[PDB]
Amino acid sequence: GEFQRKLYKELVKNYNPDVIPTQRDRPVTVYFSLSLLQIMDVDEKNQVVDVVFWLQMSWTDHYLQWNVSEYPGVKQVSVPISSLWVPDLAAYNAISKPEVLTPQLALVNSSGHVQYLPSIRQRFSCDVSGVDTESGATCKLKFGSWTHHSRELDLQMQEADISGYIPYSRFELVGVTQKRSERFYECCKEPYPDVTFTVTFRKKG
Amino acid sequence: GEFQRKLYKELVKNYNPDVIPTQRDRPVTVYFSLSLLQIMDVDEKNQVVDVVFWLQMSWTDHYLQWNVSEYPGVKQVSVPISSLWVPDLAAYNAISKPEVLTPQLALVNSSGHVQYLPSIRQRFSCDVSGVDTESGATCKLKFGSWTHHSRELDLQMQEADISGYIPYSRFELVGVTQKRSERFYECCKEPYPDVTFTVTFRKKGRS
Amino acid sequence: GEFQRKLYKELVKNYNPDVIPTQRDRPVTVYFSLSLLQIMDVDEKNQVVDVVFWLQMSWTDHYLQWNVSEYPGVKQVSVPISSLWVPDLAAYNAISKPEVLTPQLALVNSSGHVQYLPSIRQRFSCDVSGVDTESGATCKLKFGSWTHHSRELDLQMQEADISGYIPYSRFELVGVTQKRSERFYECCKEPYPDVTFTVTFRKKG
Amino acid sequence: GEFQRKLYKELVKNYNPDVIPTQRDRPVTVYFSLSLLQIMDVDEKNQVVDVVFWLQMSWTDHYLQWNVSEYPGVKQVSVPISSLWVPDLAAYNAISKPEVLTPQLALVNSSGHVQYLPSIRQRFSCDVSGVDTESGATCKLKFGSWTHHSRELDLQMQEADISGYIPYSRFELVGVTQKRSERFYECCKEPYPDVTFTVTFRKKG
Amino acid sequence: GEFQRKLYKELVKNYNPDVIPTQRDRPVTVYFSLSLLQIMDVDEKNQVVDVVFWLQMSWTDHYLQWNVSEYPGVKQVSVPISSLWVPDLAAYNAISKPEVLTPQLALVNSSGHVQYLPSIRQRFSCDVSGVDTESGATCKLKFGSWTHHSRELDLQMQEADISGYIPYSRFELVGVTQKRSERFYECCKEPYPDVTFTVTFRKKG
Ligand SMILES: CN1[C@@H](CC(=O)c2ccccc2)CCC[C@H]1C[C@H](O)c1ccccc1
Ligand SMILES: CN1[C@@H](CC(=O)c2ccccc2)CCC[C@H]1C[C@H](O)c1ccccc1
Ligand SMILES: CN1[C@@H](CC(=O)c2ccccc2)CCC[C@H]1C[C@H](O)c1ccccc1
Ligand SMILES: CN1[C@@H](CC(=O)c2ccccc2)CCC[C@H]1C[C@H](O)c1ccccc1
Ligand SMILES: CN1[C@@H](CC(=O)c2ccccc2)CCC[C@H]1C[C@H](O)c1ccccc1
Ligand SMILES: O=C1C[C@@H](CCc2ccccc2)CN1
Ligand SMILES: O=C1C[C@@H](CCc2ccccc2)CN1
Ligand SMILES: O=C1C[C@@H](CCc2ccccc2)CN1
Ligand SMILES: O=C1C[C@@H](CCc2ccccc2)CN1
Ligand SMILES: O=C1C[C@@H](CCc2ccccc2)CN1
Repeated sequence: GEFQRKLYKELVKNYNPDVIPTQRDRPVTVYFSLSLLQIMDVDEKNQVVDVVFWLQMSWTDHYLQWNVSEYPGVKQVSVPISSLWVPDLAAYNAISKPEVLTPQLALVNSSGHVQYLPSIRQRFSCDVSGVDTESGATCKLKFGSWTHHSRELDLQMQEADISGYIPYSRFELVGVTQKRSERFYECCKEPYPDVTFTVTFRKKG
Repeated sequence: GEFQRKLYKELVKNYNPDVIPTQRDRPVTVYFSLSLLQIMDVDEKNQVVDVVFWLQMSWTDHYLQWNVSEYPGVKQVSVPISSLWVPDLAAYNAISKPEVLTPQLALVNSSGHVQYLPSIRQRFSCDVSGVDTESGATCKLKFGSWTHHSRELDLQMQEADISGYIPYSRFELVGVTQKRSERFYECCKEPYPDVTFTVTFRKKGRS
Repeated sequence: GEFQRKLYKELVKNYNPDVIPTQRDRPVTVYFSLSLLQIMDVDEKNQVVDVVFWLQMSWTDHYLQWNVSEYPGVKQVSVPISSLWVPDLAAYNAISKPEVLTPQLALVNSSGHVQYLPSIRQRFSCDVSGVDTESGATCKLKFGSWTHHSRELDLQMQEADISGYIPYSRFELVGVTQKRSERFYECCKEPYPDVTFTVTFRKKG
Repeated sequence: GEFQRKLYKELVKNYNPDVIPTQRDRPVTVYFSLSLLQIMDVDEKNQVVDVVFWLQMSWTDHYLQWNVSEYPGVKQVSVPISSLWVPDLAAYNAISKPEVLTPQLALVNSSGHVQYLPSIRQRFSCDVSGVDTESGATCKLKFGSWTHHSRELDLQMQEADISGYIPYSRFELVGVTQKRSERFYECCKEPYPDVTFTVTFRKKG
Repeated sequence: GEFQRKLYKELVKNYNPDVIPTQRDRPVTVYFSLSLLQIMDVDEKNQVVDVVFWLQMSWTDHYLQWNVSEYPGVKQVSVPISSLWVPDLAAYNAISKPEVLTPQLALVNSSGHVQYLPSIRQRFSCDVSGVDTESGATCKLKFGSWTHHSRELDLQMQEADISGYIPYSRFELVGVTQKRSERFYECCKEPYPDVTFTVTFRKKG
């Protein structure tokens, strides 16, 4: 409506989507979780797993807040992600670019909270040779910021989700785990956090 | 015409295609139907169906109206979708990005009714293991707004179409049903609607 | 060309490539030719034919005309098509997006006659089951405006043209017929013309 | 550096990369050569050859000159090709879009001489049926302007050799020729020049 | 943050990403190294190797420097590579475009030192006919500037890395060397440096 129209004019004014929305040297906290939907394929030769998954990501951008009293009815807006700052999360062991399956929009509410929930297909490097054993194969999907350390971008995970995994796949899901690590590199004194999702699966029968 | 050109210059003036055209607390009603054109392939190993279908979407955008008496002769205009708000409808169970096959333009008439009618190829997760049986395989093509709840974007469904299904495919179309649902999610305050097209089909040569 | 450079500055000024250049209730006539160059492949399982063809499309855009006396020497110019209104021609039974193989330019002369001549590869739905028989397979390649009716866009066809068919294909091009129809739809008062190119072909072996 | 920065501000001023930089009725002479690097594959069923080649293209853009003593040290610059007018050269018998393998930058020196030297992968229509015979298969890769005739764009060849042909492929070169022609087409009163690279090759062994 | 935002406004104002940041008598030194992460596939028929690798590239762009006291808290910023000058490094023997697997961002600090660390998947021409043998197959991945000679772009290599190579690939990484070379072409007075990465590998047994 007219109030959203006006809201967009205001927020866009000096907004720079290339600048991480830190304030007073405090990190932007980014919440992150992966829901595995489908294992599409495994390449036992080239050691690759092909997966479809749902990412849940959220963080606050203080430059995107407003008073609902100034914009009655407007509690949250749908925004193209290209028009706002987004975490530069990399899939560490991807061997293909992500194919984003869903509209590239984020949800923003009046306290500046952003929710971005893409469904994604992507291939990853993985030792899939256990895929026929009862042990099964174990694949790690590792994500983290490519250019921001812990003190700029504080990546945290939220509860994992398996309810969405399709039941009719030829791969059975035996276990999925999530953990947050902080790793140090010779380059820098600050750590870089990453969230790793560990999937254990096997062929049915 | 010269009047159509004047009309673009006005309909552009304060229009933001990123903003859903709700008015006065009222949701935008979006009518939606799918017509199955062809089942291109089934992947029995990976559980995927590859379909070409024609979507009919229409809604009213009250910011896109004009008096015909001011712009005489202009009953309607064809507008690239990137110049107007369009519903962020997503295929919930798709495993590939949609490939839009037709010009990305929408028809808009003087009372702001918009019609966007793309043809699309896309692949969906589906249990196709029964494709070789008499009862066939059943696939749910489930669509809904990715970000807009019911009270902003009121998704309604209109009468389907089977008449466009190509007769020479190796897949016999045994039926297509469509239903609108609406649920609450634990995440959010407002309910969300979706329209699901259920397609049952089998290989003509299954025996 | 200095005069050419001035002509571009001037022509752009009030030009809107989204506006069909009808004038005085008259439809824009669009001449449409298709020259089949090569049948790349047939998929007998999925019922698809993969073709390379040359489209010739011309029409007059009255907003693109100029006085040659004002721009001496400038009789025709070569212009990116993205800067011009172009007919929204759809391939009705295509199952892939068109791959345009040639520079995306159109010729425009001083009376505003545009010629756009892309070479295109594209896959179409087709019953190719008879391809190995003596009768061969028949594929219809159907095109028409997606959003403009007859009184706005008058699609006219030109000579059938088989001369570009490569002679070393494994497919023998029996013949190519063509027809224009004005189809009515329940939705609308006005008909929408389409041109259909019917291609009959068979394996040389 | 600083002089180069100042040069850009001047050069960009009225520059239109959509406008062929002719002058005084005279064409823009464009030199062209092709050096074949590798035949990647042949498709005997669909009659296609997949090649990687090196184009050497050069021409004079008279709007891109400057006095070197006005910009001391600046004798040539690397410019993205999207900023420049470039010849609208097409591969007449390509069946795929060209895949440019190298940075899209052209060298431009102070008298307006432009060199653009892309390495390209591309598939062409070709009768490759004789590939396993002694005489081999002969493919013609034909290039020319898509929209400019002889009197606007004077395409000339320069000599090339086969030095860059990779020696460890499964194909050997039996013959290579490269020639410029000037033909009339049914459409136009003006001749259009082309350059054709004719390669004859066969499977080793 | 507010100071990062003011920093972007300031830099953008005069920055030109098309100008190489040389100064009179000083080339831009560019540091370069390749870490092989995985050999995805070898094509023994067409002579291609498909590899995933991490490039580390750095250089100083004096135009990107700022005074830290004018921008307290801001020691470094993440910048989209498309906003800055980047070395035009080409893969000499690549037969496909690079597929960049990581966010296209570089780290820039207050001295104007730019670090760009992309993960890349790319296919190269290589004689892999020895891959099943004892001595294995040897591939040269050759990189260097496509258009800048030594006195403009001083390409230099740094310490290599094998640590990242995946231990579960079917290919056993035997040896890896890197060398910086300087080559003259008949065309040009000035030499063009390249860094070449030599990989020896074999199928596991
Ligand atoms: C990019 N790198 C850190 C920075 C850094 O290393 C670095 C910084 C500056 C100079 C040299 C190296 C930032 C956080 C991500 C990390 C990624 C890891 O390297 C990596 C690279 C390639 C494959 C897997 C993992
Ligand atoms: C996106 N989601 C609702 C929003 C929401 O969940 C949500 C919102 C905010 C926070 C956390 C979750 C809105 C309506 C669509 C629905 C989609 C479905 O989840 C879904 C997820 C993954 C694959 C298929 C379908
Ligand atoms: C799009 N349609 C006409 C418009 C219209 O139908 C229509 C208009 C408004 C409302 C509902 C339907 C315009 C001319 C093209 C025609 C196309 C055909 O439907 C069609 C759709 C999908 C595959 C093949 C053919
Ligand atoms: C494009 N065409 C000429 C232009 C022209 O014909 C033309 C001009 C104006 C109107 C109608 C046709 C210019 C020079 C190249 C020539 C190309 C060849 O036809 C051709 C067509 C299809 C595939 C391969 C080659
Ligand atoms: C582009 N070329 C040099 C310049 C130059 O040759 C050249 C310059 C001017 C005119 C003619 C040729 C610059 C440094 C890179 C070198 C590339 C090599 O040729 C080459 C070409 C094709 C595949 C692999 C390698
Ligand atoms: O804004 C975004 C997009 C989202 C994509 C996740 C991803 C990126 C690259 C490779 C794999 C997955 C992360 N943040
Ligand atoms: O925003 C849009 C895109 C257009 C296409 C419909 C679609 C989207 C996603 C998956 C399948 C189909 C409708 N509205
Ligand atoms: O401006 C244009 C492009 C031309 C393309 C024809 C086409 C469209 C869609 C599918 C296949 C071919 C039509 N008008
Ligand atoms: O500016 C340019 C691009 C270069 C590409 C040549 C080409 C085009 C189309 C198919 C094959 C090769 C020519 N001039
Ligand atoms: O311009 C660039 C791109 C970036 C990546 C290097 C590269 C280019 C082409 C093929 C492989 C790798 C460095 N500089």
